[PDB]
Amino acid sequence: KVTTVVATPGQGPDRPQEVSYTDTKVIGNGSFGVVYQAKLCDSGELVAIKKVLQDKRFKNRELQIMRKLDHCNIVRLRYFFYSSGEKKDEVYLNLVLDYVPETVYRVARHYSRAKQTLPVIYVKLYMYQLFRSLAYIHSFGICHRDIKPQNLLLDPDTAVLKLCDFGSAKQLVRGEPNVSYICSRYYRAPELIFGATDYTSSIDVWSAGCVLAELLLGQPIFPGDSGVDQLVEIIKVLGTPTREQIREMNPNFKFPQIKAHPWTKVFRPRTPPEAIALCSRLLEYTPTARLTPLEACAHSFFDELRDPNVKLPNGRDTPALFNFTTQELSSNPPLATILIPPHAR
Ligand SMILES: O=C(Nc1cnccc1-c1ccccc1)c1ccnc(NC(=O)C2CC2)c1
Repeated sequence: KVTTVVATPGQGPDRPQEVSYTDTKVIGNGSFGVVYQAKLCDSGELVAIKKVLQDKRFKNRELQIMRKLDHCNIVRLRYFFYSSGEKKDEVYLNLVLDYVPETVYRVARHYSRAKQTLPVIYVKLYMYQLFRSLAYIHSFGICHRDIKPQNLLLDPDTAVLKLCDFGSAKQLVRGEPNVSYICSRYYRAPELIFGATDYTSSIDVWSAGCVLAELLLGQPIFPGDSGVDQLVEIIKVLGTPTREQIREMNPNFKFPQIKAHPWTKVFRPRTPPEAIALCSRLLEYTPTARLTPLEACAHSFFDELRDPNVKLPNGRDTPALFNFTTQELSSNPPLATILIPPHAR
C-alpha cells in the first residue's frame, strides 16, 4: 500500500526526510537494475525510482553526478535512499526521479509505425533542448556517453525534453584514458567503433546528430548489429574517410572506396536544408570539426524557436528555452547575443 522511507534530498544539504509513496509498479528492467514508478503521498506527484546494487567499495558515480546537476532539460533527482532486496545481503541505491511520461523512442516509433514524420517543430524543440542539456553537462567536463532516443524523456503537453540515465556518464580529463565500449547500437561515433580510448565529449554530439537524422528520416541513419555494418553505413553517407581523418580517430584496414552521397539526397524531398546543414556539421569524422552543443543551439535550424510569435501545435506557449546561465554559456559567451532573443524574459 503506502511505502515510507527516509530519503536524502538530491540537491541541497544532507538532511534526510521521511518520504511516503503508493501505487508502486515496475516500468523498466535492465543491466543497471530495475526502475519503478510510484506516487508521492504528500504531493500526488509521480516519480520514477531507479534501483541499483550499491558497490560496497566506492561511492556511486551516477548519484554523485546527478547531485551536481540542475538544468531544465535534465531529469531531476528529487530524493535518494538505500534499501535491501535480493542479491545476497547487499545494499541497494534508489534514485528517486521526477517521472516523465514519454521518450523520443516511443514517440518516434508511433510516427514511423503510422508512416508519418515527426513534425519539424518538434524536431526543433526536442533537438534544441538536447543540445542545451549537453552544453550544460559538457561545461562540467561530464560526458553522457549513451545518448540515444530511449534516454530522451518527453512531456508531450509541454514539449519539454529531459535527458536521463547518467549510468554511463563520466568526467573526461585530457590524458586520462576511457573505455571505448560505451554507447549504444546506432549512435556510436566512428572513433568508438574504431576503439579509441582518447575520445572527447564530442561523441555525445555525434550521437545527437544520429537522433536528428533519425527524427528526419523516420529510421536510424546508421543501422547495423556489428561495428563493420555501422561503419559501412557511415561511409555510404560521409564517403571514405581520409588518412588524416582516420588518424584523428585511430591507428593501425582499407575500406570501401565509395564517394560521398550529397546530403540533400539522403533525406526526403520536403526536408528543410537548414536541418540537412546542421546534420552535416554534427556527423563529421574528425571529432573536433563537429559543432559544440552550444554552437548547435545557435544554429539557424533553430531560428524559428526564437521567433516571438511561435507557439506549440497544442496552442500552449513554448517551454523554457532561453534561461541560459553563465555556466551554460561558458564554452562561448558571445553566442548569448544569438541564443537569448530580445523578447525573452
Ligand atoms: O531515469 C529513468 N529511466 C531510466 C534510467 N536509467 C536507465 C534507463 C532508464 C529507462 C527505462 C525505461 C524507459 C526509459 C528509460 C526515468 C526517469 C523518469 N521518467 C522515466 N520515464 C519513462 O520511462 C517513461 C514511461 C516511458 C524514466
